[PDB]
Amino acid sequence: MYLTLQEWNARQRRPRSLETVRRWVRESRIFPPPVKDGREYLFHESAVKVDLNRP
Repeated sequence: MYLTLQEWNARQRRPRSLETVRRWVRESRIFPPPVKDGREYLFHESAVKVDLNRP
Protein backbone atom coordinates (compact mmCIF):
# COMPACT_ATOMS: atom_id res chain seq x y z
CA MET A 1 0.00 0.00 0.00
CA TYR A 2 3.00 2.32 -0.54
CA LEU A 3 3.47 4.73 -3.48
CA THR A 4 5.68 4.59 -6.59
CA LEU A 5 8.22 7.32 -7.46
CA GLN A 6 5.62 9.10 -9.63
CA GLU A 7 3.02 9.53 -6.86
CA TRP A 8 5.75 9.66 -4.17
CA ASN A 9 6.58 13.13 -5.54
CA ALA A 10 2.94 14.02 -6.30
CA ARG A 11 2.68 14.40 -2.50
CA GLN A 12 5.26 17.21 -2.32
CA ARG A 13 3.75 20.66 -2.98
CA ARG A 14 6.98 21.61 -4.80
CA PRO A 15 8.48 18.59 -6.65
CA ARG A 16 10.61 18.58 -9.83
CA SER A 17 11.72 16.30 -12.69
CA LEU A 18 12.28 12.60 -11.96
CA GLU A 19 15.98 12.44 -12.91
CA THR A 20 16.23 15.48 -10.62
CA VAL A 21 15.11 13.28 -7.71
CA ARG A 22 17.72 10.67 -8.73
CA ARG A 23 20.32 13.30 -7.79
CA TRP A 24 18.67 13.76 -4.40
CA VAL A 25 19.03 10.03 -3.67
CA ARG A 26 22.69 10.19 -4.77
CA GLU A 27 23.27 12.97 -2.21
CA SER A 28 21.41 10.77 0.30
CA ARG A 29 18.79 13.50 0.82
CA ILE A 30 15.89 11.00 0.87
CA PHE A 31 15.59 8.06 3.29
CA PRO A 32 15.25 5.12 3.40
CA PRO A 33 16.65 4.70 -0.19
CA PRO A 34 14.26 3.07 -2.75
CA VAL A 35 14.32 -0.65 -3.62
CA LYS A 36 16.66 -1.13 -6.59
CA ASP A 37 14.45 -3.85 -8.14
CA GLY A 38 17.15 -4.65 -10.73
CA ARG A 39 16.14 -1.51 -12.68
CA GLU A 40 12.98 -0.04 -11.06
CA TYR A 41 12.75 1.92 -7.79
CA LEU A 42 9.89 1.40 -5.30
CA PHE A 43 9.48 4.42 -3.00
CA HIS A 44 8.10 2.91 0.23
CA GLU A 45 5.67 5.21 2.08
CA SER A 46 8.62 5.65 4.48
CA ALA A 47 10.63 7.58 1.86
CA VAL A 48 10.77 11.34 2.49
CA LYS A 49 13.03 14.23 1.40
CA VAL A 50 15.10 15.42 4.39
CA ASP A 51 16.25 19.04 4.83
CA LEU A 52 19.32 19.62 7.06
CA ASN A 53 18.92 18.98 10.81
CA ARG A 54 15.84 20.64 12.36
CA PRO A 55 12.71 18.42 12.46
